[PDB]
Amino acid sequence: PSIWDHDFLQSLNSNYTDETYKRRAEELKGKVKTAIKDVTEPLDQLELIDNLQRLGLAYHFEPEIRNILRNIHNHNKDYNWRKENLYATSLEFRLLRQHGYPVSQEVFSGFKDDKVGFICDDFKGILSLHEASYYSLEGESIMEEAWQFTSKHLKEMMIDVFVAEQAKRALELPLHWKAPMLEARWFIHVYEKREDKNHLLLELAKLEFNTLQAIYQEELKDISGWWKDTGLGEKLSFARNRLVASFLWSMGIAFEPQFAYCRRVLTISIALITVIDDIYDVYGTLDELEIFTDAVARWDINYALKHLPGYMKMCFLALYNFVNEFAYYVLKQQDFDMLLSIKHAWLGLIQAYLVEAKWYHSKYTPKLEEYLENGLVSITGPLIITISYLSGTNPIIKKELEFLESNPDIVHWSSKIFRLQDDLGTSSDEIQRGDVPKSIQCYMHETGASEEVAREHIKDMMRQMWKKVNAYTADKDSPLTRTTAEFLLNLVRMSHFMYLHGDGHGVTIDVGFTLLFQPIPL
Repeated sequence: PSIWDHDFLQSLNSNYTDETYKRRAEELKGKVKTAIKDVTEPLDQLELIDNLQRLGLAYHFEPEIRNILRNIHNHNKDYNWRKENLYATSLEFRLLRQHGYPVSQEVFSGFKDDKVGFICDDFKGILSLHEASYYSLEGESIMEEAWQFTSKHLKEMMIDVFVAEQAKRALELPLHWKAPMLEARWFIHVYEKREDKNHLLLELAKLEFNTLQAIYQEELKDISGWWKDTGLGEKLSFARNRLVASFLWSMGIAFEPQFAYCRRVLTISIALITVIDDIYDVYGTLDELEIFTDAVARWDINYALKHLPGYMKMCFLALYNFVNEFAYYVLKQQDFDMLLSIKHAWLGLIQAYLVEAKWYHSKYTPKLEEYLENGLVSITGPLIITISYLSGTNPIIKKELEFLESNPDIVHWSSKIFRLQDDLGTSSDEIQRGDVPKSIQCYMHETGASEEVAREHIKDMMRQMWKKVNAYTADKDSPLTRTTAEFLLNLVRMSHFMYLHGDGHGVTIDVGFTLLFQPIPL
């Protein structure tokens, strides 16, 4: 139900678009850079980075964070550096692994007895180790045991008020699995409640948060009118207005001001997907679905208007012109012709939709692995990273695009996580209604596990697949740059985030409204 509709978006007029605030922000960045210089103790430097990242400010102080981490990496092999502080050792491990520096799981072996496992009673060190454990790689048995020990400890905390909340939040979403800006409002309030806070950092955080909101509202005004012009919400009564919801995804994929064009193409692509998804899952017959798939494969407006059912013509032509204008924009901007690539990615999505439609017609229930092979495409993972790269990169690198098109492993496993996480949003009523089988039902069918156990096993699979993704991310030799890989991971992070605050089983909050439309006072 679209409350935040076109007229609502056009009517907004945030004060923080103004030039005055933009001047105070520059003044504050300067003073913060100076205060950073006076932080010399390593643990204080690590906590500074952690604070910058969770306030949403880190993209403003990138060289300063790079410096701190480079210098801590130089020194962390010194003789008496390992200070046997579980919190400090875990914080350093997280941050260094987050930014691609090698650190061994062996930095934790001192906190662990071979017989009785991990020994620690300090909640602060347990919480930090728990966050660090999500940077594990495949086969790091210390990191796996660390997760087993910390998650067990944190579950028992909820059988002091801030301690319980921290444990609850880390159990439902570790820092590695959340994009920076999504936690920004919560952490800003934690931060200002601190005695030792830096007052200029906090004020910069509130100001940049409100500025970001204003920037997004302007984009939404423009995206909104474009969506109204296509009138899809009018010809098809099922084509609902999911514009704000789509923009929320696009902002989780790429929040920074410079990615405005990326957010625009992502938002419109996702809105079109929800319309197409409806046609393939619900309203179209198989023969119609077969014609639409072919029309996309041919990429031929004349054929499409000749052969498509009436109710599909506008949906097709809206996609067709949107993608062709997308290709035009990139041709004009940087002389790069990516039409074959983008239309290939859309075809792949649509072909995967068809497969699912044929399974449903035959009432076939595939085994999980066969479901996921197709479901990693149909969840739009491969399409979304291709869109994000083509719309978010100047200059587009041919070898990098070619790597994305070769179906690389980082995209394979990220999209599987995405698909599993989305499928966990299914409710028990539909699990027991039983018409269309997804991850949970395929797993139940294949193992005889109950729904409750199936969900738990599927959640564990996600944690294990993130171990592979962590390897591909630290691989300095892939064609994908770090910033390209962040688009992909932010997509996965956004599915983890929306499982908690979305439509389905993981949930009056409306975090979307809170992220986009509700400033932080002062």
